[PDB]
Amino acid sequence: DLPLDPLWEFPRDRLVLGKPLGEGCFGQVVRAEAFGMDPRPDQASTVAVKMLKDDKDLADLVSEMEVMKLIGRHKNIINLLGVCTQEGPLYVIVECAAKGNLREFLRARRPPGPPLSFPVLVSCAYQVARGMQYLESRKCIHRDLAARNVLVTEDNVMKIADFGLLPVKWMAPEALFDRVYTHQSDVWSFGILLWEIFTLGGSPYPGIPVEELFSLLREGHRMDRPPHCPPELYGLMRECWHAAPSQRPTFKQLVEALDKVLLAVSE
Amino acid sequence: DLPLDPLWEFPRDRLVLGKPLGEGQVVRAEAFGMDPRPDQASTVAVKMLKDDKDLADLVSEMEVMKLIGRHKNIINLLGVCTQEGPLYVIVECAAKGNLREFLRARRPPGPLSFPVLVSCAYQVARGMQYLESRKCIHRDLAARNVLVTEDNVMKIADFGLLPVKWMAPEALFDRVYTHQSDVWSFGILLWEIFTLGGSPYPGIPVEELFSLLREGHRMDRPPHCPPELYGLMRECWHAAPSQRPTFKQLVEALDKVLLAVSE
Ligand SMILES: COCCNc1cc(NC(=O)c2cn(C(C)C)c3cc(CN4CCN(C)CC4)c(C=O)nc23)ncc1C#N
Ligand SMILES: COCCNc1cc(NC(=O)c2cn(C(C)C)c3cc(CN4CCN(C)CC4)c(C=O)nc23)ncc1C#N
Repeated sequence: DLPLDPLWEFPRDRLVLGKPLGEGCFGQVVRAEAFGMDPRPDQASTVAVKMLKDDKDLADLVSEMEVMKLIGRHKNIINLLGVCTQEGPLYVIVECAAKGNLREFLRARRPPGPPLSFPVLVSCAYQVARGMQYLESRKCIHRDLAARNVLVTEDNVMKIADFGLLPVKWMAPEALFDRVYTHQSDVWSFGILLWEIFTLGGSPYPGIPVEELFSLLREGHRMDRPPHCPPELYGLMRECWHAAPSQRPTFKQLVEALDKVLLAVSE
Repeated sequence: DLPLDPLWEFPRDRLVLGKPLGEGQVVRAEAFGMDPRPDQASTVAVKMLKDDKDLADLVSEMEVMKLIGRHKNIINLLGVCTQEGPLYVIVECAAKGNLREFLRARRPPGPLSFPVLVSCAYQVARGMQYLESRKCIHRDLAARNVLVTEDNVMKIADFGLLPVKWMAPEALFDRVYTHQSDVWSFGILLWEIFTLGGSPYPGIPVEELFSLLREGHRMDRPPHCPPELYGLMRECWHAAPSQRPTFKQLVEALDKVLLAVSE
């Protein structure tokens, strides 16, 4: 069916699929283990596999596979590991995020109230910012950055997912109204994701109905500072929520700002 | 006699000298209106002369500090007094002294957690990266020349201006100092940090050091020090300067260690 890429092709006989994890619009993601991912070739590793689930969905999955090859590897994204393209159905082997998405990770570790110490939360934000800075340098615009689309590994490593491819509460105004997506639009979404982190997985714009959101954004109103959130991190959210994209900080400035915070708490 | 710089001149009537800290000389002091509330007082330090060409040196250092500019992890200039009488050079206060005595005083008898130590190393590396970008070679980087503030902020001192255990070979044998020479010194400073202020090359006479380094031998991994940080020290101690990492690569590497801990 598909061409054989010597840089990525993986032996079908060395990949055994496990239990599915969730159904995605552009396919399906299942657990699996791979024999020989590290070329010891006898040592096994836990991976995830994107595949189809019974069209043009094949073209989209192939498109995502090729984008991942092109974008390259980074610590804070879901990296491609191997592909099976010849002996039947298309498999796209990617890294495993044992702890699921960042949102359910945060909600499940909420104290009974009113593990998730402040440095861990700053670390989460800083890692996503590093990942987004790398994706930007690879000319990648995510268009759907949110805590649900950030995954967590066994070692609390944040990994951005679905970067190689309605949720209006995360969208910048130019994306809400003009349907245009820039890196600065992602920055607005990063501000929302910041708020998600320092609410331990809260729903954005709480209480306010979805219809009032657009007018209240147009009238200069933004979300309030979450409880126990330092003003410096809320200042960062507010900068991400500036109306003009050129006034929002770049992901590079976000990396630096969040690194000063991480260093301030580690001192 | 000294030129009047509107960007830096500070009124004497707002600077009261306190108790000295070490011998030109450096004394504690209090400054009123260092931040333009003008009534608020701040704890500062003042470089001055003792009792010469030492005046020319102190003036030279003052002007170099002006050129290099401000950074979080260096001892920043705050103001100068040059008109009415003796030259004063007002700099930031490092309330906890130098990094070496800071580490030795907090040794357990057998606060200095691993994140704090990595934070110290990372901060010095950021400061050295800035100094390098300002065309500044320190030539005497060591824990004794890193100072600590109330808030545990590392600040490189004496950057605008015999200790062979910190010197790179090209500085030992050719009297040549580059940024990569400082990188070698940073490796020694790393070792100092993760020994909580230990003396380099312990149990070895100074005479044997030069042949030891020529024979490819280096200090051993300090106790409890992770292999990743010792790998960084050893890279800083590569004979060829181009094989040593740059201060930028050191910032990245130490940031990944700081992040791996904080997760
Ligand atoms: C529909 O999927 C949406 C997000 N997509 C993606 C999802 C994901 N994985 C998860 O979310 C996972 C959620 N869990 C549990 C909390 C049920 C997982 C468990 C495993 C495998 N383990 C881990 C630890 N064990 C002790 C046993 C088995 C894996 C695979 O390594 N992945 C997940 N990995 C990569 C991508 C990608 N790309
Ligand atoms: C030339 O560099 C070698 C040493 N020079 C430099 C020395 C230094 N200061 C110290 O080492 C200080 C060591 N201590 C004590 C441990 C005795 C200090 C105390 C103060 C003032 N305080 C602070 C807190 N208090 C409760 C009371 C008074 C200051 C002033 O800021 N500096 C030091 N600050 C900047 C430079 C500089 N430059």
